[PDB]
Amino acid sequence: ITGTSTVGVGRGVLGDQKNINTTYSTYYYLQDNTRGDGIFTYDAKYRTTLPGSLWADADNQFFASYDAPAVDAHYYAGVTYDYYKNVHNRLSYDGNNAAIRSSVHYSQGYNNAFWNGSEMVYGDGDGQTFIPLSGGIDVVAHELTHAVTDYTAGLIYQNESGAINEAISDIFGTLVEFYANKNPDWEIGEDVYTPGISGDSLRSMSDPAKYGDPDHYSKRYTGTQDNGGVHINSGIINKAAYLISQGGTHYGVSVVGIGRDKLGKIFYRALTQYLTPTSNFSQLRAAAVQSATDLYGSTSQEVASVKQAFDAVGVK
Ligand SMILES: CC(C)C[C@H](N[C@@H](CCc1ccccc1)C(=O)O)C(=O)N[C@@H](Cc1c[nH]c2ccccc12)C(=O)O
Ligand SMILES: [Ca+2]
Ligand SMILES: [Ca+2]
Ligand SMILES: [Ca+2]
Ligand SMILES: [Ca+2]
Ligand SMILES: [Zn+2]
Repeated sequence: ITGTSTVGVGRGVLGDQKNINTTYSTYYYLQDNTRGDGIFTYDAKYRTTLPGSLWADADNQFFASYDAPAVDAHYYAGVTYDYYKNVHNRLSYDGNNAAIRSSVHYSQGYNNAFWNGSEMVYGDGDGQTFIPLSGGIDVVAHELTHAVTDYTAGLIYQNESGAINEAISDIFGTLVEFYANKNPDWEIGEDVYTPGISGDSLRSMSDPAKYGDPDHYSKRYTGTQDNGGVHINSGIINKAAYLISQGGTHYGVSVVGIGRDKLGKIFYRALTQYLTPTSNFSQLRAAAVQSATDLYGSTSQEVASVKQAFDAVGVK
């Protein structure tokens, strides 16, 4: 759309009030012109046909309960752009300020969200397993980081390379959650998952085993489901990345933490310089040690904490 950039106010999935960047041209659109080539949010109207319609509002006020998932997807996609730009110097997911598209209200009671190769897509949840999935900032950034991986390492979505694909989306989803300072933790999907039960979440980085996922390489899943367990085996990498950041003794191996800024920037470098579409866990260990070397020196503590974390998880 061509029009005048302006600012609206809305309420998100969790009832919080926020200002969002809109574009005025007879209606007010969910089009944000201030970031790259724009951030566009679309109404999928409970269908499965994408993208849907670009979101149009009469008065630039987004307080209807139908509005909520659109306010959050549009807002959080903004924060995520800002994290990659400000922290890593990356302009959009392609590095060239590509436009960022999301659709909300996809299907009926659809308990998932995904990146389809061109766009992000958010279910509303059935009301009991989930509530509308864009209400989670770690969920939004997990999704946007899949676009980042696609343009860079290209990690094939199956077996080990797939699980590394998933861990990368969890890791940067959490770093965006700490970036925004929005009640941040080392869990995934907590703000949106099971509104009935308090204190849980989809996956844990700090203790994957809490939900039954492997936290050590010998406990790797080897069958066939979940594309060879891409959402399962990512537990092993998630635990490594948690240890590098925070520190700890895990299966009797001790790791000093080097914190979350260095974590992200060892991972971002591994991702953009060293990883390839078929990389396995033990190539991720080489890439991460090589990154930390580049950045901090061969006999840094940073290099040493990377080696310990991967030993602690049985990866090499
Ligand atoms: C970040 C998370 C909130 C949503 C996230 N969405 C997935 C994309 C999943 C997808 C793939 C193909 C076709 C449709 C959907 C991803 O980005 O890897 C996920 O981890 N999905 C898992 C876990 C999950 C989502 N919905 C579920 C329903 C029940 C139990 C677990 C789940 C899954 O697809 O397995
Ligand atoms: Ca309105
Ligand atoms: Ca949180
Ligand atoms: Ca979280
Ligand atoms: Ca819950
Ligand atoms: Zn994913």
